Amino acid sequence: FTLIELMIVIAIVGILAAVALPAYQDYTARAQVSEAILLAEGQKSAVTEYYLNHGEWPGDNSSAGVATSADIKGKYVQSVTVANGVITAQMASSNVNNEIKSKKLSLWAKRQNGSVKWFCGQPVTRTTATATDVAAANGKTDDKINTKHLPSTCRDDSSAS
Ligand SMILES: *[C@@H]1O[C@H](C)[C@@H](NC(C)=O)[C@H](O)[C@H]1NC(C)=O
Ligand SMILES: *OP(=O)(O)OC[C@H](O)CO
Repeated sequence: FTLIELMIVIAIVGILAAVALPAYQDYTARAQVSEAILLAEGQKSAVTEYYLNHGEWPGDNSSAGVATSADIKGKYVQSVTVANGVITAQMASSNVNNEIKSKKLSLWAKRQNGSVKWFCGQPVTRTTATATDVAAANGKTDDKINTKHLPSTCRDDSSAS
């Protein structure tokens, strides 16, 4: 070899050092959102029990049997709220992935004739406790967890049934 080869390998070392990284933030965000998925799944039993014994979805955390929304918190989850049978888990505002800062995801259920289908994904809103349909939460600001920061199994739409 010669000096040109050594300069070329130095340039290649620089290329490798300054190589672009994949969107590992998305995967870390998925891992952190898994915590809120588990926390929202925790309240599924209470919400389902109230719906079965009363015929209408739990309007608030109070009659769902679950604690206050601020109390249902984890390392990366700041709140898990139940609104008309829809379990919405909100991320933390700091010490979390920047992609999922202060973002929410919903875990709602639809009662079929033979089962109670459970759907997980972007935030949804049920108007009344007796309503059998859900709709997207609101535009407002970016409170929706991006679908790339959610598991592929947790990307259900508001129209899913
Ligand atoms: C529990 O959620 C119910 C949906 C609600 N009923 C109505 C008609 O709003 C009820 O008031 C709640 N109970 C408590 C103790 O908050
Ligand atoms: O009522 P909830 O437990 O959803 O908490 C309200 C507060 O503004 C942050 O969640």
